Amino acid sequence: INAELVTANLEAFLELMPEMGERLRVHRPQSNLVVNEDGDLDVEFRGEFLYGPGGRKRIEDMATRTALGPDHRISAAPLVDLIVKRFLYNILKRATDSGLSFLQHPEESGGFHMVCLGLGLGYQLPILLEQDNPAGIHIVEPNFDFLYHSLSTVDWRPLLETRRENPLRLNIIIEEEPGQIARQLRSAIRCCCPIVVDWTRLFVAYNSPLLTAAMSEFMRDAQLIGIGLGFLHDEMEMTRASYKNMRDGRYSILQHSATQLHTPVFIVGSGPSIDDDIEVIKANQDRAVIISCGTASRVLLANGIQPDFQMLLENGAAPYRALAAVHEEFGFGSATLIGSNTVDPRVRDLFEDVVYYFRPALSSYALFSPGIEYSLDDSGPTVTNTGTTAALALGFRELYLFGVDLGSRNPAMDFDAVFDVREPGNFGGVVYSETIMLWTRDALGRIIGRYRPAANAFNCSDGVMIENTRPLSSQSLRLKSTPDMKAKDLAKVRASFRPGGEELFHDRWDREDWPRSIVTLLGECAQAMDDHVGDSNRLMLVLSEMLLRDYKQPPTVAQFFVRGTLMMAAMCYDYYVKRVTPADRKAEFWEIIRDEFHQMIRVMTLQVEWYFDNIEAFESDEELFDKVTGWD
Ligand SMILES: [Cl-]
Ligand SMILES: [Cl-]
Repeated sequence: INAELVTANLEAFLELMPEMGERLRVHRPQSNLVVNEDGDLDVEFRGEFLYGPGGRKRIEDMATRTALGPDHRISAAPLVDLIVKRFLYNILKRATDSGLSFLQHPEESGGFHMVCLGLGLGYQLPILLEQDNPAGIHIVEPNFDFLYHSLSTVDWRPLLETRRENPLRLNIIIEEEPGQIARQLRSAIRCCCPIVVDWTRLFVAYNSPLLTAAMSEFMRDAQLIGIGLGFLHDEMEMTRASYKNMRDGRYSILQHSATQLHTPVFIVGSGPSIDDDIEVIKANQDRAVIISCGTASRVLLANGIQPDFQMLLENGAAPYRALAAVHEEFGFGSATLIGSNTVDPRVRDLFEDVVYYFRPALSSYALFSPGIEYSLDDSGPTVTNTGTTAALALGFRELYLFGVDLGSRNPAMDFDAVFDVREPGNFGGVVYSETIMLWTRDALGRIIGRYRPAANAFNCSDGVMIENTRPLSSQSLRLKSTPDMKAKDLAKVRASFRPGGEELFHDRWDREDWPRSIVTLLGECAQAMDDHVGDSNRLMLVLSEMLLRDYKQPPTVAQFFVRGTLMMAAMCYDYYVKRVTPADRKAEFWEIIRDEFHQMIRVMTLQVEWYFDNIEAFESDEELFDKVTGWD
């Protein structure tokens, strides 16, 4: 049926979405494409019809009727760093001063992304496309037969043609599991253009509990997809920390070990259940490696327990000041510090010896990492993750967790926030835990899982149950190790630390003119705004291509420096331009956006040049932060 259209569509898939095309070419559907009484094409299977009589008209009327209502749209309000704050404040102030105001919801159809939960035979598509003209089109269709039969009914070539320059603009997701649908949708938005989800059209093609739930999930998920890009000033701090950490002096670099060490390791967090296990840790410290995670050092040292390693994840003066207070009160003895390359440079002074690992997904990683083998996965979100992943990377396999509680044992309102969720406890029952602690818990289980079955992890903490660990009362702990074995295994660890000289610093730093790259990138974004002011989707496509595109090659230092700030600015103006009234004065607001976007890029340009000129001279993170903050 419609053989010319079928052939023409099959050709387009084979050309522009080949794997899907190949699958369509050999597919033998179980369902039947039939002409119903209304003369519309329909899908029959065991006497059941997808559309049934008047089904086409119903679905088409829904697409027509839902062009403007907020119920069938993502509505993400815009609240961010100081630069975007200034930008946003200015565009709004200039607009309101000029007599413009902002509707709660847009009065226009539009939005960058369109999400179809279900395709069916695609009767809705022509209408939705004409209304919104989306740049990103994401179709979820659990039943491959429907896509196959849609070759008879949809004009697929103009859709597939959008993949020519950028294949991420059209995604067809053939999945039946809610979990997979959710992951793929998130990934489709995230990879195409995560930041402008505002006013995304949502449409369910046919009735399905699966499709309905996926839409609800996506609506909750949509706001979070474009989060997490680092802001200019934080990237300045990360790179300054790393610069200072590697410039001078003795330090070493962490390296993954191919072989296993048999000395057990005790990973110690700051959970209060530690007081039950202090004596056991003390009685065994001679034959186990003690990894102290952040503030855990206080309780170990006050009880005469010497950490072998002290872990630090966080950047910033506050984590440093906490560590310094512990050093001042007890001293750190012979402990080696294992920290992220972005920890406060003054942390070095507190320790005889310092080893760095390279924390990924930051400007400091791209600029200073000598390679993937010197970084850690799942080193976050907290320092307990850092110690666990560091231990596994170094070769330790028998692990004991202490003070890794990540919650407290179970001991008509006005202020009604929920502070805690009930979770199964390591020693059974229930413990109350917060969201940050569950992420920490999940990262621990996940890293430990990647080293099983060689990894054997015991949790002696009276807190939450952690996957891939076995509960163990510290009274039942019996080790097979000796002090000699421990000394042997520390010698192996120590021998694996690659020393860091100035050679490494210069190799990394001198290979590119950093401020020049950044200023060049900024110039290209300014120019993009001038060339595409007024054309939301094209402008966003152009900025995304310049700033994101993480898959093809890793992000450059320049991209890490500016993408978070510029994309958040884009998110802000994109939200307000769709809502500006009077509608016939929209171009005036576009001019405001263009001009302020330039002023923002100018301020960023000057900050970058000033920052690189003085990167060495800043006495601390707080000096740097105070000065960019006070930028007049
Ligand atoms: Cl081995
Ligand atoms: Cl309980």
